[PDB]
Amino acid sequence: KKAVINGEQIRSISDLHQTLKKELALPEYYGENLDALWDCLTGWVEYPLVLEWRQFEQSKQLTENGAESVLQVFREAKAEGADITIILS
Amino acid sequence: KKAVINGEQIRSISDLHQTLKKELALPEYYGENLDALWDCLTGWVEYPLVLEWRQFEQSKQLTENGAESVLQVFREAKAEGADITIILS
Repeated sequence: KKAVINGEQIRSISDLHQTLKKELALPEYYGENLDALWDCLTGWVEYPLVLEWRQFEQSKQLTENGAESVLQVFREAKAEGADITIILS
Repeated sequence: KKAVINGEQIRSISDLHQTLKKELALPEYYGENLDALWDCLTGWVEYPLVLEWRQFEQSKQLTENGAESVLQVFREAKAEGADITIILS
């Protein structure tokens, strides 16, 4: 239901997926890829879901800007329909 | 401090600026343009500011996708430094 990401520790784009896997309790085989996140967003994850991304800045820069694609996947699920709330603190 | 935009009514990109003007209590001469928003974000508006954008979907589509540039201005102010919180509900 509630997920929390602190760009403080996401030193890498793999850090990002390792965190989402636990936070969103994705499946054990989570392939750590936008494709696997989408599918997970479209079938495994249980909504409502409110995601708080603390300090999106760091997590953005310390990842070659690879955090913005992940966020867009979330922003896309919401679009298609998923009940997601995203707090960019 | 707290601003609320409901893409439910932002039928146009001018609706967007008419709303920001009131919600953020921008100046009477607010020119309704990204340039005037930026400046307003960089001197007039008082922080902390928590901006809630309900149903960003509609407000995105029913505006030729012109809502994304506005949001990026806010995402930029935050970047440069502004104390802004963005809830995309």
